[PDB]
Amino acid sequence: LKGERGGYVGQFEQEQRNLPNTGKINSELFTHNTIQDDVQRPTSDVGGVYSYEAIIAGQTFVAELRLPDSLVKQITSKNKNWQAQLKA
RNA sequence: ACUGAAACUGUAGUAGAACCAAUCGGGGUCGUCAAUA
Repeated sequence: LKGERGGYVGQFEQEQRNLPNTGKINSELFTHNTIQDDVQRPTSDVGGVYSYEAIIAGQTFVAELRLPDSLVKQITSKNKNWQAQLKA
């Protein structure tokens, strides 16, 4: 055998009878340059080219904000529709 | 127990060189056609 080393597994109940669904995150490499302004082309003095891997568009992620009841009281006493402010 | 910032995938480079839209041809000239009685 070899160990599993990454990716994300979905939900799994004590009698799932199936392997859990596996989510994969699509990522792409983007490549950029810096232009040395007097020669108007990349040069070693400006570092030339650099790359970023990025999580591409269209991916959907779930976070959770956890708050104690005392803060949720505090918020709700000031805005009853406060979870609507979390749309951004 | 707190998102790094900032950075043009740009710079130089003639889709071009060679290649016949061409070769041959008198604006010419004679007997055919029909089948019977």
